[PDB]
Amino acid sequence: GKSYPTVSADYQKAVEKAKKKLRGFIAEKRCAPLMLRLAAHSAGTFDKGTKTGGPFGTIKHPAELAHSANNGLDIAVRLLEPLKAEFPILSYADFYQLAGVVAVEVTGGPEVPFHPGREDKPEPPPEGRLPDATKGSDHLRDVFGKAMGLTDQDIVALSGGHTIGAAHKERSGFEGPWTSNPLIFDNSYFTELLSGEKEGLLQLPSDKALLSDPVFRPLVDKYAADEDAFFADYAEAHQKLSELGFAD
Amino acid sequence: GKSYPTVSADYQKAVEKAKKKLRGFIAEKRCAPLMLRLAAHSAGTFDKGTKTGGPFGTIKHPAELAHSANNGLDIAVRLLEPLKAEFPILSYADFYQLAGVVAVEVTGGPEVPFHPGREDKPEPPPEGRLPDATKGSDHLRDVFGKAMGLTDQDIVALSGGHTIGAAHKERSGFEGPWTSNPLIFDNSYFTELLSGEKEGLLQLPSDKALLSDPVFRPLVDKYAADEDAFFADYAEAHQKLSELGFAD
Ligand code: HEM
Ligand code: HEM
Ligand code: NA
Ligand code: NA
Ligand code: NA
Ligand code: NA
Repeated sequence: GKSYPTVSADYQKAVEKAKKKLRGFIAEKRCAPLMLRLAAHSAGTFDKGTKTGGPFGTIKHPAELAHSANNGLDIAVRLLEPLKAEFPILSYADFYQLAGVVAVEVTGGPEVPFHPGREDKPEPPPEGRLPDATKGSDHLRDVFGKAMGLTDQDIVALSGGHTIGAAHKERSGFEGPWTSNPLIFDNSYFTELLSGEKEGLLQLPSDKALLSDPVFRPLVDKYAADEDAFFADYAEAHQKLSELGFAD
Repeated sequence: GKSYPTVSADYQKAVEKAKKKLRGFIAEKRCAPLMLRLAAHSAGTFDKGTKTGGPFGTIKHPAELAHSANNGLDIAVRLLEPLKAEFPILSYADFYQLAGVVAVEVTGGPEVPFHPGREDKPEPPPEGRLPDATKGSDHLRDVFGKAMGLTDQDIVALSGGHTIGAAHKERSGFEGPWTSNPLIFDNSYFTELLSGEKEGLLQLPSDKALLSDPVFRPLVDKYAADEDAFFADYAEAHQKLSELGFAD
């Protein structure tokens, strides 16, 4: 359903150069998971019914960063400012989504297709649209389905983003990594979900909800058994997420 | 002059998966410069006149690792063994060259084209073919030109590989990084060469030789002024290096 806008040759040149610089920066700084979280929280405010929110640069606003669910994302925005300044032609919206795509790539994940042209919008969406870690499948469908317009498959695949990174007791309150290799993008999130609670690894109530839902569970099983299938569905879902409200 | 061999679909699938896994591993382990050094020392033993040496997996042999110029590369080989074992179909030769290509990519450098099909050869080349850091332009031409068959342009561009990493007093004896950002691949090696010896940054006699040679100096100037030109020439040179003796 996408009709991507035209951007100038200079814009495309900046996208390509920024992608390279983001690889080096994100790898060196060890901030891939934080950048993926930034991209997801930027995009995840989209409401399809009103066509409000989504990946339009508003997460840079102190007002949006102050949202409870966005604790710690001010670090991500600050980390990217010097590099963003080297690419003044790029929108913040494109830059943050490119950082999310790069975060997945540098940690060994699939290559998520990227299309430039998001415009920075003036007003942050209302607070409270982002997923709630303490709730289950009904709420996941409310957020990803009813608001964002993504599928049940997308929900499970995107939950696999937790294969990189960790929670922090000072941010959400939850604490620790989902996987034994929090800078490696693979299907281990699903493997860990299936094996039960191993010592030192995190499972949110929202992660656990995937195991007991009739639609989500077969997907968990599939991804645990078949990393290639996970990578394919993940790339599809991440692309859709990164493009909510954009190019239709 | 290259006619690349055919490899099976399964081989190509392993190349693509290994490339991803190498990105994640190399980024996490912070070993990009060591892996680039490994790939360069593997390839740099090629002698065009005899068609001996080159990137054919022999650097994995304890006998080749024992070469003075290869101090510390046993670490690189060890680091890669677990991942290599996940891709039994791949030659070590291809795996090490792919690691070098990935090292450049993850640090923000150009995308160096990669072609599979190098076969692992039984016998390491004689010791003493690798570049000597204490010598100058004549010796650089002996090694890169007379032996490897690379151009003067290739010599200067490849010297820019020192934009990542550092020397170690326990390995070569030289000590410290060439650049202020040793995990970032950019044209800073050349910028530093031109500005003089800044505190805490390394310049080998072989680096300094580039500044006073009539052919090498204009290239240093070009790369210092134009990072895009450096990236283009670097990608060309690295590809050629990685393919010495291979596919003609
Ligand atoms: C499915 C609903 C989701 C819930 C309930 C959820 C919740 C959370 C929570 C509570 C944290 C911990 C924040 C902290 O304390 O630092 C977190 C972190 C993270 N989230 Fe999710 N999230 C969801 C979806 C996503 C999606 C769609 C992505 C991207 C594909 C994503 C990527 C990440 C990453 C990479 C981290 C680690 C951040 C770091 O290491 O600093 N999450 N998420
Ligand atoms: C031009 C002739 C060259 C000379 C004289 C030379 C010499 C050296 C020396 C003495 C070291 C330090 C080893 C140590 O003590 O750890 C080193 C490291 C390194 N070399 Fe070169 N080299 C040359 C060419 C190359 C090429 C062609 C490449 C790849 C394009 C390369 C990539 C590297 C890298 C990335 C390191 C850092 C390794 C680390 O951080 O552990 N070098 N080189
Ligand atoms: Na955004
Ligand atoms: Na992981
Ligand atoms: Na090799
Ligand atoms: Na550097």
